[PDB]
Amino acid sequence: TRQAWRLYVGNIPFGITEEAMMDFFNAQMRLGGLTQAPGNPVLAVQINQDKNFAFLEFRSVDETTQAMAFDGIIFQGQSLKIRRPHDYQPLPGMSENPSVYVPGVVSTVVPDSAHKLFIGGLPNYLNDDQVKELLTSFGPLKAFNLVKDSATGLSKGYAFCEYVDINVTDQAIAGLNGMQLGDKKLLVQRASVGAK
Ligand code: NA
Ligand code: NA
Repeated sequence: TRQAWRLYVGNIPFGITEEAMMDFFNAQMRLGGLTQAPGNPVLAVQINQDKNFAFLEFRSVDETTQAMAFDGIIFQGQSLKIRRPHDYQPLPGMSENPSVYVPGVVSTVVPDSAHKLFIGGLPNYLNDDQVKELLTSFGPLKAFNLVKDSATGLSKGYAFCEYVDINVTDQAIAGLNGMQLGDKKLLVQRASVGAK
């Protein structure tokens, strides 16, 4: 099954070409020490421009798995969402999880948990990178996602995150909750408090 050689990439920059995406991933894999031989690990990229996602095709199962470590990497201001194809199943005795860490890359997977934060009231002109930088001021992030409209790509003005250090959570709340920005006022609280 070809699905062990392919990844979904969501939240791609508008107007990006398949070649630009391929060059980005091939370079990052090499610069990060993930590539396992001479030559390019990514063989092809198929972009769905209207739906805002791509699929990457890799030359090996192992390099496909390692590339999962790039989930959340910023590309032209956007956090790339890297995921397995929905019809992927690991073969027995194979780990589906990457074994290398990429410095500075913050996962987009923010599970509901004790210290998961909601940040509402963000100006909609801030991209994923700038909201991430706002939050990183308080301490390193374990995970982060800025919510966007799936049809237009515009920020919906709220995000979720998890700090590496659970104790930074209350520091970010103290520094950001109630902050006024024009007509908006930030609400920063554990996401469990106001989850619908
Ligand atoms: Na879309
Ligand atoms: Na988007």
